[PDB]
Amino acid sequence: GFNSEIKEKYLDTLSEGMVMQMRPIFAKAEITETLYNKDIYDFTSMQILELIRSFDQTTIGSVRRTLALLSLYIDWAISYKLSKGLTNLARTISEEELYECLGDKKLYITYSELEEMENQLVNYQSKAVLRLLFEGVSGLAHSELLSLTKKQVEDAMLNGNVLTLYDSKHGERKLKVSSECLVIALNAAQETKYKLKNGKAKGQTKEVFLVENDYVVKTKRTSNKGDGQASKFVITNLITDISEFFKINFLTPNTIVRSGHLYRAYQLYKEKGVIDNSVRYQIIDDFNLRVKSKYRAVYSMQDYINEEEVNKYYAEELGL
Repeated sequence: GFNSEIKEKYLDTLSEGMVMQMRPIFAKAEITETLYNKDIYDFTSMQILELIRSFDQTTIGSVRRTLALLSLYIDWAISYKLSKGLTNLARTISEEELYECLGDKKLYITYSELEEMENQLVNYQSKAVLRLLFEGVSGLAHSELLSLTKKQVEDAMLNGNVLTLYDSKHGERKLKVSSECLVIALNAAQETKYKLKNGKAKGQTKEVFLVENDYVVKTKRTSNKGDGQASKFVITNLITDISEFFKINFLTPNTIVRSGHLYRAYQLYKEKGVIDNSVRYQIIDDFNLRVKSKYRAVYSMQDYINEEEVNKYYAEELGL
């Protein structure tokens, strides 16, 4: 592409599979290279992030793989003193910064993405809102999530992981969830402090107090609301703080819930080869969704529960 001779020299050293991986990267990089009028090996770290973002990739995994290949090319270029500077600025990049490169095609998250994010989050309030929304504990006005108590979590733990949720408008509803979900919620329901900027605060105050109660989602004491149930704005703010840590713009209660549905669809698509209305029926049943007419909802789901989307996000898991 840009710097044809050098590129092809490096491609000669590769193993064809690697060459098939690199040809598209160099192709899509040509234009950023010609704009900056330099090769990738002289790019700065932020310029490398801008490049990878310009690839518009939908998973943190594909982003990690892309960065790795670029780092290999850069090591190569350093060894031959082609690079102006002699350090691999692609190696100085941190785990959160990669989420900047996730492009804007992305709307939904994969289960592996969820676990990685959770791992990077110091507060159990954050982990909990993410996980519980993923597994379907959202209600109308998030009533099922905001009324959730430690006792409900414990009972579920002693009940084959079946939560009895309370939506204020529609009433009671049962939901089987994972043990990870329940342990995370158990910790969240006992958390007394919340670390600002995901534990990377610069100023004098690093944490703030939460209210004293038995609810999983807890208001902050300063907010002047009661020591009882939290409002929907607490969930909005928790997700905002997460999005700011990872510098991403697609997270919404809706998209998280639907990511859960999509992951279930991926599993069933592996098991049974194709997604159809039986798969969608099964999803309605597993997440025990409130529907007036089953069939109306089955076809209403086709917009996001389909093969195009499952493949789009779960390709590598599919081995495609």
